[PDB]
Amino acid sequence: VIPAPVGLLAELTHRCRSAELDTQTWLRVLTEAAGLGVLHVHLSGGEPTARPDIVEITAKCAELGLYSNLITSGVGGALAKLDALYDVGLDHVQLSVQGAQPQKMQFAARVTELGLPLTLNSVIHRGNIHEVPGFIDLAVKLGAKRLEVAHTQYYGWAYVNRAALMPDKSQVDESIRIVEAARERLKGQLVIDLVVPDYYAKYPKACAGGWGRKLMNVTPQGKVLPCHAAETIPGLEFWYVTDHALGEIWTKSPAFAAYRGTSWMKEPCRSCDRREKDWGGCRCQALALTGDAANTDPACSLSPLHAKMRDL
Ligand code: SF4
Ligand code: FES
Repeated sequence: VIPAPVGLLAELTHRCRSAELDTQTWLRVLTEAAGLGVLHVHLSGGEPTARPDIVEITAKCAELGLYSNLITSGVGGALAKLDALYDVGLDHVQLSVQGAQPQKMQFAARVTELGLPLTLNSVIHRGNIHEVPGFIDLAVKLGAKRLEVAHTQYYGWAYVNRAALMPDKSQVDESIRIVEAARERLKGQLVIDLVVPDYYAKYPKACAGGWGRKLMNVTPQGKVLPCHAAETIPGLEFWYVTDHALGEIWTKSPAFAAYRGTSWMKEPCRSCDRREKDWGGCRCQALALTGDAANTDPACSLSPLHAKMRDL
């Protein structure tokens, strides 16, 4: 009844202090993740290249057949370690291009020069959503294979830093025409991935496929979260990889079990057809916008607080 995980977000550090895990503990987590069935491993955190053992960690992903994605800013010593990371079998690179930046270009040019698939990532909001054409030209200029533009904080999970920062319905309708025209314009050259607030949807989307249903986030100290923003929710018992095997955390840790399945649900989700399709929406949005994480996501039209959130 409990599904196998597919992705793993490894926050290796918060650097750009001394409480970070040892190399051997990360190598164990990667091994246990492959044993559970994880496919993708996102090497990130603050700056994953700041780790001295970043090459050995990347090599273990290749040794275990895990698809490694280096989520990095591309600044500082990131370019120095790129050649070694390529040699050990780094599968993919994701450069957050939010726009000093000259050295991001040198890192990006070297990634494509080695033949690695590059993905520019950028966070868009009401202020900088007019910059989407500039991001499209940059991705083509650098020769990236993919371009991500998302109003959410972390791609995959549906959570925002603030509500007033979100873009207009007019801006979303505008950013569809820009992205769709550029998709046809660059069918084979670039892949464009847009994530924006759905102002026409009556029902919400499953956040990361559902709580405790796909992804794991592992903090630098070894704390395992069902999502990046899960520490927002109070009363959750997170387990550490230093005290349990990853499989026991995925299946038995109270933080993962808390909002997994449908037994936790309040109305209207508890008596709803779509309860096992979107899983009540996003827990963190519910908490951040209603005060209780077990509430229905206000993004849903059946939420009683949808009338207030829509006016905001
Ligand atoms: S009510 Fe709960 S389950 Fe039914 S749609 Fe709205 S969110 Fe998804
Ligand atoms: S971000 Fe949607 S569940 Fe935590």
